[PDB]
Amino acid sequence: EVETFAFQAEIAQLMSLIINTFYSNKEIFLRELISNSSDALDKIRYESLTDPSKLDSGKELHINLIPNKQDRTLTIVDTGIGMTKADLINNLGTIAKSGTKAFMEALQAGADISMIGQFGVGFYSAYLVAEKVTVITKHNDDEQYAWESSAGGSFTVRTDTGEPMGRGTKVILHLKEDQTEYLEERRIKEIVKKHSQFIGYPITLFVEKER
Ligand SMILES: CCc1c(O)cc(O)c(C(=O)c2ccc(OCCN3CCOCC3)c(OC)c2)c1CC(=O)N(CCOC)CCOC
Repeated sequence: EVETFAFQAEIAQLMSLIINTFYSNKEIFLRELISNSSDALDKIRYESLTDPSKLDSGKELHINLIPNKQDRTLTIVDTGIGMTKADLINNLGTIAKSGTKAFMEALQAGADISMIGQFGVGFYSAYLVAEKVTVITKHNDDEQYAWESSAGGSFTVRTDTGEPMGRGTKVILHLKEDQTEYLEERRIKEIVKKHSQFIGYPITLFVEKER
């Protein structure tokens, strides 16, 4: 019931670089995940133009940011197009991406890690701040799946039994011990304002009552 997959070698190499390189500007992970959510929302909106029943799984197009200081998790959920199981396996770890090698070669030539999203691999910037990432996703054409990886060269995929999501993708960042600033309301607001000011979907930052 839990399938384990190896990352393609260049993706494993990229994840190691992101994990081991000294780089203080870690807040760009949030811009990259919000960007991915925006792209997925653009896609379901586009498909709904010619087939409105594709919104039968939910008409609201939005992005929610949910910090949990108890679990030490930051969750990003969107109601975009979501991913099939094949989407997860093909595009979240087993296949090359010409952008993966291009990015590592650009880094070799002096580029900055913050350029990662130009190479189509911005998701992996999550590993700047997370020791483990869980991705829960639901596409209209498939069931709900959970992808998960703590790097180390492998990821798992399983059918997900948790709260049904309707449609979309939820990224759960299990934060590293020294990266808990990204659970603070003021810090998240600062990052969204700086980097995601023009995203064309409502971004709601959930709050927590103190301890
Ligand atoms: C976990 C990262 C993430 C996220 O944080 C929030 C999200 O909502 C989703 C999505 O569900 C999503 C679904 C479809 C998308 O676009 C389909 C068409 N395009 C055409 C060009 O070529 C690619 C597909 C898409 O665009 C960003 C995102 C994802 C997944 C994701 O970003 N992926 C890109 C690769 O990451 C390394 C995986 C996409 O597999 C389909």
